[PDB]
Amino acid sequence: SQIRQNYSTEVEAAVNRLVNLYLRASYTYLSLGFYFDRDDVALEGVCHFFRELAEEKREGAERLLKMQNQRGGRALFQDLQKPSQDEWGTTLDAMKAAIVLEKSLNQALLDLHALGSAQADPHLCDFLESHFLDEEVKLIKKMGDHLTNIQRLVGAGCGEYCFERLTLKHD
Amino acid sequence: SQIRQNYSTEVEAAVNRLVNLYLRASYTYLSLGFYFDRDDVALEGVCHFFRELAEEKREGAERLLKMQNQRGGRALFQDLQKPSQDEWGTTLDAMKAAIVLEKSLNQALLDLHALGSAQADPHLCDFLESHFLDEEVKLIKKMGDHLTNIQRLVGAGCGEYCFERLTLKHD
Amino acid sequence: SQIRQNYSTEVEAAVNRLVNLYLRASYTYLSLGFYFDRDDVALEGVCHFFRELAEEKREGAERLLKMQNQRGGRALFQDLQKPSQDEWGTTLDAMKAAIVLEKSLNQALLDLHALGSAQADPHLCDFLESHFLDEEVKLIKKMGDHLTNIQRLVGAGCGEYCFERLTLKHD
Amino acid sequence: SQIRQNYSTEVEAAVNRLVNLYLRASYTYLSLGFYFDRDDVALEGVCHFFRELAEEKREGAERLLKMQNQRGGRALFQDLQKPSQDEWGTTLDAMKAAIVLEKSLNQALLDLHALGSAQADPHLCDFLESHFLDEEVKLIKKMGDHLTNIQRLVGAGCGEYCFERLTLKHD
Amino acid sequence: SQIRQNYSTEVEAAVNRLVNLYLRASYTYLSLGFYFDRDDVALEGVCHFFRELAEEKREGAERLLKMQNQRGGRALFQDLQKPSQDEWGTTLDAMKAAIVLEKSLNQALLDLHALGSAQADPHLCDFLESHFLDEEVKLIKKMGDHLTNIQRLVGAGCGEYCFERLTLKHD
Ligand SMILES: [Cl-]
Ligand SMILES: [Cl-]
Ligand SMILES: [Cl-]
Ligand SMILES: [Cl-]
Ligand SMILES: [Cl-]
Repeated sequence: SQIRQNYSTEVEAAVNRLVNLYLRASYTYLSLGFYFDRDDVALEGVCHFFRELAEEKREGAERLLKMQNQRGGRALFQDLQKPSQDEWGTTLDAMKAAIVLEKSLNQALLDLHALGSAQADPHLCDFLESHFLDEEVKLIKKMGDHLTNIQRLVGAGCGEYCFERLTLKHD
Repeated sequence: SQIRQNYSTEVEAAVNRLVNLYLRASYTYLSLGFYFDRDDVALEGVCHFFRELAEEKREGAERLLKMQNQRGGRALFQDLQKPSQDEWGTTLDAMKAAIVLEKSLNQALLDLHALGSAQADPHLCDFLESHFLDEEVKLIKKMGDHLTNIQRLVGAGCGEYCFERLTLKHD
Repeated sequence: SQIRQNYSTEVEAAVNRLVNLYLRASYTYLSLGFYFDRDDVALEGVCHFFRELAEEKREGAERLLKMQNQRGGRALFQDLQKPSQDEWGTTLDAMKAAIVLEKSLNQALLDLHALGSAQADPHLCDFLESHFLDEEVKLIKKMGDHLTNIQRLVGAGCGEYCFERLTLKHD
Repeated sequence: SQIRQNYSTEVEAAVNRLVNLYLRASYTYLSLGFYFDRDDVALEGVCHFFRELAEEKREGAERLLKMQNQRGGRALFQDLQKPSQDEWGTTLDAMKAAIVLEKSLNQALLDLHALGSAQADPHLCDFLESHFLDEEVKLIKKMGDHLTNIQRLVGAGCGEYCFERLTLKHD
Repeated sequence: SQIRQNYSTEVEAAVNRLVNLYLRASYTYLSLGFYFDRDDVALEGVCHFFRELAEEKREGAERLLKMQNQRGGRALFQDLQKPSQDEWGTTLDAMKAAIVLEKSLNQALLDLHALGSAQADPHLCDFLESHFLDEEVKLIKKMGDHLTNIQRLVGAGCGEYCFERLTLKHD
């Protein structure tokens, strides 16, 4: 206001839309987590994996909102749509839906970076580089690793997984 | 006697019957535990799960007996029937019998709560709320989680369980 | 006022009356305690037992007054009548008067609980369940235990008491 | 089964009967303990003495059941009869009933030892020698010491007890 | 010699034969252990299980030899036959051979106990009771537990084992 400098209306609006997308993603992971806590599903480590991602996505939204105020833009909140499913199937189904969700967030980050670069907004571009882009690359790599392991188990694959788990040193 | 106040004969008798039910349940879990210690059954974690429940059910009976004396009622003991089976089958069979047993205890708790509420006995009602009702809900949820996991193993289910156990973080 | 919600005028008034009853009980225990400190009575453990109950009853009144303000009611104080006796007799006499007093408090608590339940005031009902009803049951049980022991001493009773005290392990 | 060696059917059955006797004794001590917790009885050290014996007798039953499985026999549970009394009288009455109960357990242990010796089962005989026979001799000696002291108090006896308790060094 | 008392020539000779049997058993477990260390067998936990039993059997022989000298008998050593097999098959085969071996040791212990009892040699009988008979019962029970678990794995059995291992608390 008194502080705003080199901060376009286009970036301000796109940051508000990205907050909605991150809060939507948090809501989707809340739903995924409670589905795996059902007594007829009962996969605690899958519950915990998704409930932690709910926290991460809400914290990403909060960092964007902090940045919006640091730049002198104004936070505007919209309705948050419910998640796409009420029940999430198997661990494989859920992990495939999570990779699709993370791809969509990553594309929105890349699109906002491109808008910042077009607007000659290096603070915005560095903010996304430093706090979001590598977090998404690392998370998508982990989900792809998980998908391969789940697929080799729900199809000699059982054997190779167990050897790697129970004989070889790993984190 | 000198102390009894707002404590109906109906509640006193129903507490003595519930002590018998809890001691019966303890006896049933003692039997379940030693069956899984047989050399031809030999599932130590299943033995330990049921022997711990024997302890919990006897401690529930002792808390009811303490409360009976705190209210000025008189403990009356009856014969304790032996458990329904001498041999308990598979872990799945045993877990299904345990859920049936816990449902029966929970219904007896709910029936005693309803009698206390009809008798306008808020101490009795709070005693059951505070020390029994949530213990039963949590235990039945755990047994239902176990049942789902055993069923997915003794039927891609083997795979999904092992992934959750050996890759994902859990308690 | 700005905060009051689901808090009936009937409960508000009954809480003010119960504060008077608890402060009256505190006054009665103050008197009991100083009577047992007289040089011609001189039972220090009896003095200390009643002076501690004076503190407990004043703290009960203060918790009710805190709750009255938490709900948006208004504390109203009335005159406090002096205790029923100036001299309290023997330890047996005093313990019998204390059980009568505690019965009267317990009945007033049960009556207020019944009014809260009729008014559909679950906060009030839980407040009494959580902070008062079991405190009274435990205290009345202790006083009844003491009465039995005093009676077996001021009447083979002397023998059985001393054996339990001096040979057997107790708190 | 796969493990059973030198373990007669006669010993197996007699061990199951002795488990019933020990669980019956535990039940009797549970009843004794809660009777001395009544507000009209109110002898805490007597309550604690019997509640500890309930624990000891159930632990004896559990050690027999463990041994039954170590030898390849099969645990078989029967109905547990209620204790012989609902009310237990004075401390003297209760201690006399406890000595009768312990004599009956000791005789059953001695009878099982004799059967093991006749069957040339030295593991069984040593098991009873090492874990049961001296526990019973020591407990019966303690109960006899208590009986003499209670008798000298509920009959110069009061004097001699108090001197021993209050002047002379003892555990 | 100067010390020998109540120690029959029959017991002395039978102790020397039992030393040979224990050293033979140690040799058999040495062979079992190195077979499971072969690169074409490669079951480290099975190797370690049998190499520890080699140590236990040699220590049993040494305790018998110490006792022979404590009683004034004279240790006499004989040739030690090689183990019955050069290759030991699967873990199941090996565990079945180990139970047969332990049964044979247990029978030799029971036969020596019977000879000591016939010779009225209570030191010998207690020595075997205290240091050997329960060690054998516990080891045979463990081997029977292992056999049942191996059989349920090399035949829903895979499932029940994994649940007990990976969900339930065990030592
Ligand atoms: Cl929607
Ligand atoms: Cl029955
Ligand atoms: Cl007055
Ligand atoms: Cl009976
Ligand atoms: Cl040979």
